[PDB]
Amino acid sequence: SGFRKMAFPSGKVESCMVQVTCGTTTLNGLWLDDVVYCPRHVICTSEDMLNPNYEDLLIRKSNHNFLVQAGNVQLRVIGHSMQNCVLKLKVDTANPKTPKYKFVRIQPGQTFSVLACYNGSPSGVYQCAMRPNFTIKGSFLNGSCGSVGFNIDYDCVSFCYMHHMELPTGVHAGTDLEGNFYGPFVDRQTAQAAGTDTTITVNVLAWLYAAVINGDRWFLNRFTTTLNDFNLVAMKYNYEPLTQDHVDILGPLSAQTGIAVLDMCASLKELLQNGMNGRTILGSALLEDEFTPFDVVRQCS
Amino acid sequence: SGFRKMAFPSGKVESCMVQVTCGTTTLNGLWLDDVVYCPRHVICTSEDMLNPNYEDLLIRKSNHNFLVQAGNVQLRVIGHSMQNCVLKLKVDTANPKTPKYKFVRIQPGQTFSVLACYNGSPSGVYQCAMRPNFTIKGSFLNGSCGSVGFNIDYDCVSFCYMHHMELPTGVHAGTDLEGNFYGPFVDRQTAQAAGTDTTITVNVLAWLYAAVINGDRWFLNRFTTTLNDFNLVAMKYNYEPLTQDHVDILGPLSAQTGIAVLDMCASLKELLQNGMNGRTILGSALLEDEFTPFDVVRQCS
Ligand SMILES: Cn1cnc(Cn2c(=O)nc(Nc3cc4cn(C)nc4cc3Cl)n(Cc3cc(F)c(F)cc3F)c2=O)n1
Ligand SMILES: Cn1cnc(Cn2c(=O)nc(Nc3cc4cn(C)nc4cc3Cl)n(Cc3cc(F)c(F)cc3F)c2=O)n1
Repeated sequence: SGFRKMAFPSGKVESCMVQVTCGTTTLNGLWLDDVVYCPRHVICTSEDMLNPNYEDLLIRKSNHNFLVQAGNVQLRVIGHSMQNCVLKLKVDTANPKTPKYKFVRIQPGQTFSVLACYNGSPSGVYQCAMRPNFTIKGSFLNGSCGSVGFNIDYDCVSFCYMHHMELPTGVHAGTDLEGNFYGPFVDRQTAQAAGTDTTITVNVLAWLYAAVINGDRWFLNRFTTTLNDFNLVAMKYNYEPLTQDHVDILGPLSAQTGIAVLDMCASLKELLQNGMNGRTILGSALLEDEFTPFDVVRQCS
Repeated sequence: SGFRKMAFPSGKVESCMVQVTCGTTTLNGLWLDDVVYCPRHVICTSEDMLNPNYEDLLIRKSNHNFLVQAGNVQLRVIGHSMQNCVLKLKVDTANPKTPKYKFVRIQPGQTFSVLACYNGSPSGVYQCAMRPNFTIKGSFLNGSCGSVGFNIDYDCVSFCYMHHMELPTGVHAGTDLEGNFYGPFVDRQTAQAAGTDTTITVNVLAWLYAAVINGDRWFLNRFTTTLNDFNLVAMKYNYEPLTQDHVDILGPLSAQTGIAVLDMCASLKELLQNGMNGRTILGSALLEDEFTPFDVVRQCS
């Protein structure tokens, strides 16, 4: 029993993390087969970072301008190119610990594990959700640029996030491994605001099911609600509207607990309207929205 | 910026995890050099688990009764012994991925990373604190017996926890890697209750400092309190009493933020007395006590 924010074991990704230095600018890269992937921001000098023209900056470089270090061993760069906001450095050595992998883009509301890294050295691991506004509420300091986020299915690592920058609100923004930003951001050292966010309703409901599976039932009630009547309440509390396709995804959890989705919605409607009255759900005093239905099924039984 | 429950990268430990089977009973083991460490409970048949005499059970076994599997390769057992509640199986192959390691026992209030594992296969990673009552609020299902908890300093893995059992309240109990239980528990399949718990005051204060470092300041105030006047409030709210040695450990955080420890205590005293009034601290609506001062310094700047 128990329910915790839990990341995937990070070993498969740790073995791929390298340091990339261009002049005096340094950050983390991802070494898969004979290619290192990293934020193209590394080719900026201090005076290029505010308003870079990356095509200009890159044509002015050659392979020998890139220092790649996999622990103590220097990897020799033998080719370089740009794909959107990621730099690809072809190296002379294929990574012998390359896992089976994919580059997948995730949807808002989905979760992934972040391996925070500094100077090519992994530092910590934790779960994150892609917010509806395409930021993530991570934990990152200077030097974390190029840290990656991922999910692991069986033996295959699905890379979904490369960390670029911190926004002024303290939330974090990045790209997929094709270099395409999540959300309306650009890789410049200028202050950029996130759009308005909203709460991921299906995740909250999934978490309430996790709570019932784990014995918290004080919030249940005899009432049911209609899909449209719940959505009137959701709109008032900045929860995203609930659809039948979402009622569908909650099917297995509704079956395990024997609590109808629309019944669980009546509980959520009451919690939103009344608060929690000094009690807790799975050790939290607010409604948690960063667990997917899959996270619940993976962790409960 | 940001503050998250964050585990150590688990790769060094993943490479040590094996499956140990004795007859039909199976669980996880820890393979370091040419020794596998695992809960001695594995030598119990279904009918031995309620009231085992382990010395009896073990003398009735030979090396060939133990099946150890490191992934696909079977490790040959060439010796076996008991140390308290852990079995040590000497194998014919030294683990080529043995990290630099120590066996250390931790104190209540301290944190460690748990690598949850099933059938010798790592499943997830998350942070845990040793509660004052020597349980941990983990996330474990059937088959997790033998999962380990650890901290990593530089390159050295300090193993501090081997998971044994789940108590009826849903909390988890285990031993250090010498087989000595944390808390008043025994490795029998009988229902055992945890003693009364209490809140880890210095961790709450450390977390409030983390919040100030990260820009939550609404809970600060112009007041100070005396060490004894705070402790009268702490005793009323089941917080453990605060000592000068604890004021001392919070020194660096008090210096970074410029907020005196006893000033921060006046904030905590108010929060305990008034609640939080609909606001949050670092995304939580209750006072978090599972971050040590070291966890805060490791993650903030
Ligand atoms: C506080 N924080 C939270 N997350 C981050 C991530 N992050 C980072 O690690 N580094 C950045 N700028 C650099 C400065 C360098 C100085 N040297 C010697 N080398 C450096 C490398 C970088 Cl990458 N930035 C800022 C930033 C990085 C970008 F990739 C980008 F497109 C715009 C930006 F403003 C950063 O956010 N820091
Ligand atoms: C729900 N939960 C949360 N944590 C745990 C940990 N845990 C476990 O994984 N297994 C246990 N009993 C076994 C049954 C087996 C059946 N087969 C085929 N093999 C088995 C191996 C075990 Cl170890 N237990 C119970 C338990 C394990 C002990 F080590 C102990 F000393 C007393 C106990 F009651 C368990 O708690 N399950």
